[PDB]
Amino acid sequence: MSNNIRIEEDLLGTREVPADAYYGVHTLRAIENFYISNNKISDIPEFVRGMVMVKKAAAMANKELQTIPKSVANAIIAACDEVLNNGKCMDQFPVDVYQGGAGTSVNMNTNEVLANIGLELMGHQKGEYQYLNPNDHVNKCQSTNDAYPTGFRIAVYSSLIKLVDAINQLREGFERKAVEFQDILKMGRTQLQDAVPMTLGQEFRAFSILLKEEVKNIQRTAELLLEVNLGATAIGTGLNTPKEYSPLAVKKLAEVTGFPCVPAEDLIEATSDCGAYVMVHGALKRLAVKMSKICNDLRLLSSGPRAGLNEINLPELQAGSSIMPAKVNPVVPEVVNQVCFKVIGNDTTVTMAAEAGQLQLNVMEPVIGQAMFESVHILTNACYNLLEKCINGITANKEVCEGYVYNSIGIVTYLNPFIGHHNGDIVGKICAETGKSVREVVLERGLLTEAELDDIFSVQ
Amino acid sequence: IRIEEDLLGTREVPADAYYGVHTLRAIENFYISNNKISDIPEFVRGMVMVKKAAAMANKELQTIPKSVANAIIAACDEVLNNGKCMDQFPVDVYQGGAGTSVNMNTNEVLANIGLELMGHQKGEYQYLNPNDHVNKCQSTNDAYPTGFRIAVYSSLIKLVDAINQLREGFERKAVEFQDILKMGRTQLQDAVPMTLGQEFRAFSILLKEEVKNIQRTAELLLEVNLGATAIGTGLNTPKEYSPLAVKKLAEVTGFPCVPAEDLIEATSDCGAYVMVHGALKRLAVKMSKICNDLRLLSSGPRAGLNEINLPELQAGSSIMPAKVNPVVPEVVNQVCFKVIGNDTTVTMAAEAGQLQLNVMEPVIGQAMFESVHILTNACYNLLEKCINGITANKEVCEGYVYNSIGIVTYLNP
Amino acid sequence: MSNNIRIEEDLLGTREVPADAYYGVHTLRAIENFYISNNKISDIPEFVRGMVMVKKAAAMANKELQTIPKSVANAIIAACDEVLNNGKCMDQFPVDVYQGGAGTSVNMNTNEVLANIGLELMGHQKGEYQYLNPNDHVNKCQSTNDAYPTGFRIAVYSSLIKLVDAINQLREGFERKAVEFQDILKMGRTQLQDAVPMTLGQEFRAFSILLKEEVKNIQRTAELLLEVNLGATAIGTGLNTPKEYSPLAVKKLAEVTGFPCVPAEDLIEATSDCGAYVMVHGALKRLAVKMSKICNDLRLLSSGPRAGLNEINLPELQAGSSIMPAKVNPVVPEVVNQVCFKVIGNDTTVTMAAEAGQLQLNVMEPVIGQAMFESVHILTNACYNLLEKCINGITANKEVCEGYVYNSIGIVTYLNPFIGHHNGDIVGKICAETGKSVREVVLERGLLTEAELDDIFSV
Amino acid sequence: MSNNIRIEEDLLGTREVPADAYYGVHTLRAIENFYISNNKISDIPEFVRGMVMVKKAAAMANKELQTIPKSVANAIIAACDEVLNNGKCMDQFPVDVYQGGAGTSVNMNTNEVLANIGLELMGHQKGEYQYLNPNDHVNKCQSTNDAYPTGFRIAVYSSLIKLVDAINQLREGFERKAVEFQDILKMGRTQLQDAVPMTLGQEFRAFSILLKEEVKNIQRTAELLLEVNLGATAIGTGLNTPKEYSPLAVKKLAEVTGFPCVPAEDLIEATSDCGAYVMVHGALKRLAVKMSKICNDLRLLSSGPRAGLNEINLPELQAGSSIMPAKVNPVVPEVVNQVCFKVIGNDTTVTMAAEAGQLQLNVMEPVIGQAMFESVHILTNACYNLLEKCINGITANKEVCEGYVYNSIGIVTYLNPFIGHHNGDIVGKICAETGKSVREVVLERGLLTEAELDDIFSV
Ligand SMILES: OC[C@H]1O[C@@H](O)[C@H](O)[C@@H](O)[C@@H]1O
Ligand SMILES: OC[C@H]1O[C@@H](O)[C@H](O)[C@@H](O)[C@@H]1O
Repeated sequence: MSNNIRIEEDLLGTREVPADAYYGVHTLRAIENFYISNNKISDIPEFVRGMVMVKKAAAMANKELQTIPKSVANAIIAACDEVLNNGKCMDQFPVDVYQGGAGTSVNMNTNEVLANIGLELMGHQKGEYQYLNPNDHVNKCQSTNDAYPTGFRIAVYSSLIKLVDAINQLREGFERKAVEFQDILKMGRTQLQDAVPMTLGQEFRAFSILLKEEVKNIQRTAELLLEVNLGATAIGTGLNTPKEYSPLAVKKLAEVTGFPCVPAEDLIEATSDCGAYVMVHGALKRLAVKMSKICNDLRLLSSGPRAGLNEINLPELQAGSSIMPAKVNPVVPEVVNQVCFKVIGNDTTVTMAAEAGQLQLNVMEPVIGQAMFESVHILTNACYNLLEKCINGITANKEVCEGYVYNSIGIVTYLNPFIGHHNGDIVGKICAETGKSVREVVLERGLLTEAELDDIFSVQ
Repeated sequence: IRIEEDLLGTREVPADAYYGVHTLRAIENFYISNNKISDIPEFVRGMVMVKKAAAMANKELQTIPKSVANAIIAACDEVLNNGKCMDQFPVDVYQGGAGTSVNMNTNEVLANIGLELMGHQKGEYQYLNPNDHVNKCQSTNDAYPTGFRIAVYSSLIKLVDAINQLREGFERKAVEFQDILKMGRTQLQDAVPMTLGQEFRAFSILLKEEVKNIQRTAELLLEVNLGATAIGTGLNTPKEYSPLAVKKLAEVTGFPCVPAEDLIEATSDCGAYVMVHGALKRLAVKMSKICNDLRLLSSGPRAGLNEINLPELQAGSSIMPAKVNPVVPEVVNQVCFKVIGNDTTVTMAAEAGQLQLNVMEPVIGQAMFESVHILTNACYNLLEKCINGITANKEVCEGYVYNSIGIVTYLNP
Repeated sequence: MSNNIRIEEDLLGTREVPADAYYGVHTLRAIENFYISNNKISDIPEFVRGMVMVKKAAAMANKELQTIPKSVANAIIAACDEVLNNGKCMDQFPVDVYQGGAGTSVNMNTNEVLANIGLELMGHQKGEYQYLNPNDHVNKCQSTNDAYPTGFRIAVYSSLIKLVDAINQLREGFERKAVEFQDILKMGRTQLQDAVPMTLGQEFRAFSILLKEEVKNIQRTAELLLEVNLGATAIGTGLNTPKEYSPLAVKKLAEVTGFPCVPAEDLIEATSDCGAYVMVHGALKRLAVKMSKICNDLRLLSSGPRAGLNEINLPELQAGSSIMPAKVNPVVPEVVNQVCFKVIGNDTTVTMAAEAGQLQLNVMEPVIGQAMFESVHILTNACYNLLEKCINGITANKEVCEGYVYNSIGIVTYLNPFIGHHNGDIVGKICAETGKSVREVVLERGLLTEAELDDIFSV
Repeated sequence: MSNNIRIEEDLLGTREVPADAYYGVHTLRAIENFYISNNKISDIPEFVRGMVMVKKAAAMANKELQTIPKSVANAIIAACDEVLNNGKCMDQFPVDVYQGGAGTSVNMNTNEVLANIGLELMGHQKGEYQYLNPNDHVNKCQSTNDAYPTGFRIAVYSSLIKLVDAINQLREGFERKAVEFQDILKMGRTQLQDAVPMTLGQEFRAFSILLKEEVKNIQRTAELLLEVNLGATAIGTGLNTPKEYSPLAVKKLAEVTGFPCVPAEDLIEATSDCGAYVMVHGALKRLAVKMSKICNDLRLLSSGPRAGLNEINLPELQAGSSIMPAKVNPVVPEVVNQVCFKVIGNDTTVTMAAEAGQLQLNVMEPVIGQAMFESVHILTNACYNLLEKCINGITANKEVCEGYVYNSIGIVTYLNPFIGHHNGDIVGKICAETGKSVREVVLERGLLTEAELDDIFSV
């Protein structure tokens, strides 16, 4: 600590930033006014890149309009690359995820870290002497209100992409299972009550179809993010950011990201409570209620062994109950229900954040950021988890399943056309009286013959 | 009274009542709220439309006797015509079993209405039987979800309109105050200036994009069903029936009905609902936001950031004028609160799926409609008695941009 | 439509009010001002009897204080005494449950009502000529800033009193069922995976006891409400209500309601709502959270006849298909499931309100109020419907239940001392590879005579 | 790194655990089995230490009754104390915070770590050198059902304590500003309109009146955590841990922790879901609310200079504005709002989980756990954050705050008992007409004297 540093000045005096540290003062200061969590701007989905990309785009746009020097500019776009590549300058954003000011402190860190990389690429000493001053260069023709969210938009939108991959990955794990159990008679349960014969295979594609729609909805609600904002202005009208610049900027932005992003709804209201995040997250919450229930079924479908819907079998990952062999805890789905619940609850946050909008700026965006990011993150692993650890090892107990179908009283329906509806009923009450089955009542009443009898019952 | 037959014995239902035994029994079993299906945002009208659509189908498919099939759609038209024989839906909004009680009720009300329009005595007289004929090739698992999706689709058309009107109020002021300077504020700190007029246009635009979202999502309801599934696949509707029946449901509701993705999960929880309630929540977030500012902008006289004089609706400190309590933008927060809270209810509900069916459709129902109602009303209550009567305060609005501490931003050169 | 009306006037000019109508000027205006939904101040859980009591109480302390005339004080309360009872003259409180103005709307509604009702009894013609001024004589030494929350608190409390009673009738029902089924054996099961043998009498005792701690949690948080504020806040310590009054009023308010009312510790908050609300509604949400569990169980235990768990039979009361008795819907628990999610959903509606605090007053108290009452009310009924239409007549299925234990793979945990743990560890394993019961594998191998086996197992 | 190992065995198989790893196959297994977040059981509020504190009390009772041999018992509790000697052997708990098994994975994690420190001290090798056994000894007359819950509360009871210290360290800064802002007048707003005069001093004290109540609730609410269930049930009563061990070990826990650990007022369903949780996190939800409210007021009462409120001024933290100065962003009050929002969000997560209870056991405790902790952590650091880089050096622009109180026509009120209501009205009218203050109006409109007028306005 204290050892080998660099003294850097600003509006608020001179402080000695940690030498080698690519983050400058503004950042250094953030690292002290914000101490809530241990989670700092460190990514798995994106954001840091989301920022450096928003810069490159802004950079290569500035050089075009010659708003800034081509000498400094190509250093800035290049600088980006030293962070995009293998992020040969990554995790230089030590600011707590929790931070105030709608994210000035984040655009400020991105600027700084990038400012030095360029400078050092230009062979200069970073820090004290900035021949590539971040402000009038790295962040020229922009402001947090526009540069901050567009970074968050690229990010989330790219995080979502990763989420769908995972979702798809988990779907084949449902499909392979369907193709596996395609012909094992299970009887459904509406309101828990039995219903009408079905195959477990059909139970399992239902899941993959269920997530297929989650994907449909996700990638759809995610396009609200594409309408990025770069080159707007704090309040009304616009500073000189507005010009043929703004569009040229994102035109480069889309040239980097590779996302069909376009100039936002327009240049008014914008940042003021923009809840396209209420929607994109609102999507992540849907996956929650869904995946959860998907995990809710498995846990109960694989309920009590030797005493419960013993239809399937989740992989024993924990320790056997040797002397009390009665167990195989539905562990993997449970943890997923947890993430779901968490996911679900993160909604309630972001909403409050959006509701939090006050006048010409809604600062609570960063809370929407880590909240948003959190869900995409956990869901993904919650998906790979169930996938790799759970669904791939489930296997039905054909016997008790098929036997669920042949012991119901609903199967008398399939006899009705042959023994007359009225006997079917008398066959069904008896079955619901003697404790027997439609296969025995029929056989003790002398209604059919086994050959005949056992020439039907196998679904449709 | 008249005495109808039902498996759980013969219950007797008051003769003038067009519903039937199930409906009757379902009024005793479920007794939570005071509110039965008190549909303001269409619902029942949606339910009847579904039966009327199933009838047209059933006929043009030879499922039931042409006369009965016609007796049906006929009864359906007496209900829709001007929302007539309505009232026969006395089931609590809080009920059970896929809202079976709502499907059955509609079946039976249409029965006695279709009956009389044949000279048959009401109720029990079953030449035109409800289940066999009105509910033919239909089940709770499928009719019910659909009347809900369509009902909701229409309340949302009415919603956006209402919203579009509020929009009007803003883009009215927007052009009104337009000529009025004002000092913008980000983080409540003083940013660069803008015209008080521009402030309101953003409110419109906000709502402009709100609409763009509410419809955008509402169209997902169009993926419906009629004659679908209890389990995986689903019983024998899968003939001309369903698509033909949705084709029917289309031309009737006027809405572009479409047969859903595939027969496997639908009534078994629908993310479409969470999503549409979602759409309704975001609108509640921004509308709430818009009103907050409206209260912040019309704060304490002289000593309290005053830029727009909001309407006055109650008392004035006699001894000395000193208030104009933002009573209306306030009530808009209150609603948005009730709407957002419902997004939890719809969440719990739309997550409690039991294997092959969600039994909580009704609660998502009472939550959806309820939230659509107050919101729809909200937009108006703000419109008529609030924004339509908002007057600026120029000298003050401009005053802030003139005594602007950092005026030099442009005065650099 | 406009069939004969009396003329009244507020600071905002004149208006015409239905003569009959006791809800004067303000309220008439108020009715129009907000067109959110039908439900007006139609509080069955007693919001009016609250406001009326707050006024009856406060008035008495103004007579004892001698602020207003005895004769008009006697009428504020003489009138109050009326409105109360089964809930007499109290009908003229007609403003939409969603209403800005922080409750002035309602505070005035009551102010007026009691004046006119009091004037009718004063022989006076009521109306315009107010001999009990809704403000200068009723609304004396007060303000919404304290009257509204007081009534609210005072109201919610009594409403909660009803809730617990209801909840206990449900507790009594689960009880008698714990007494009935007590001798039925069932295999308890953690994480859905089988755990160990217990009586289906105990599971119901878990229910009553759950609720038992749930009621205690309700009436716990409840009494917090009793800490009120009558005539004071609008900024801090309060306006010129001091001396006897404020503490004396809350005191007399205790002589009315029948509640151990205490003035708040300080008096610099409340205006900006109180966490008591989130707290009490917390108990309501918790209650809802627990009732859900019970019903999800109730449903789970009745799950599918002959193809579900099939332990308890929820009494049938709806449908009926003869040919296929492979059914019987858990409809009543389902409904309670539904009243929960809503009450749970109201925890946000209240929350978001409490948070909406601005400077020295939270202007969203009424959306907390209604949400409050909705929760506290629907829940209560949610109890009786379950009790009366479901649990009060559940039957179990012994042979099935008991057959879940007698056949569970690990019941040899008590034969081990007799067959030697080592031997047991292989029986309970020979069972899994066969499906056979413990007895069978035991009996086949012959490690224990049917007698020295049938003469041991229950507990 | 993966540089060395040792092979342990369980019911499933043999997986070689690290030579430095005091955990066994289980933790290693439970490390792989679940992998959702990048937050394993780091544990900054307490958890681990509370967990070792339970395993320790357990032994202090097993030693006694002798369910295990005095020696090993001492090796166990010796293992405990090494962990607790300042929070030494803490890093040995790598399983995630998101985890199924309902705590089987945390339960064993502890069981092993203490098992290893135990025999190791005894002079035995780390690894399956079981002369102490996690299960057979450390977890004697214990199970996930009672160890994980009871412990979890403990680790949270102690944590919330560190919170009341935060919220109090905060209360101190607040009233610090109260005692300072004494003679600082202003206008208390209700519904954002200028209501009545006061001193900004009380304002900050109001904030504290606010926080102190939170603390009280939290003090009350934490109490619930004390009802522990160590050495209890299995399904619907009690396996064989029940005897004297049951309320003895609780006495031992009470001792080894100091907290008045009392046993369940009964014994069942508590493990199947205790509502004390929904009530505690709810108290934290309330805290985040009223606090966040205050934060929001701070951002308001300081708003934009000469174009916003500007009553009090906040500390400059961010490198200011260069070209066009006119800002002092509430960068911190901002963050406090953000955390508050998460707490509130962590409340629905706790509810949903609290709803996810199934029959004889709730398995969503872990998430209620990771949700409880996240909240107690950021709330504590918020109070200190707020208190340290903001509300410790706030200022007041006395003149404008007095500009406001002396501004609004409201002030007429007190000159009213002197000049007469009638004269008090013209004054109110004139100012309304003109745009002058009650001073100049009562001035030119000859009524009072300079002295008289300045002889009263400070309150
Ligand atoms: O990372 C970009 C993409 O690369 C492709 O090769 C993979 O198939 C995708 O899973 C991945 O999302
Ligand atoms: O009188 C018996 C009780 O039965 C319940 O069903 C009613 O709802 C209560 O109001 C009544 O007190």
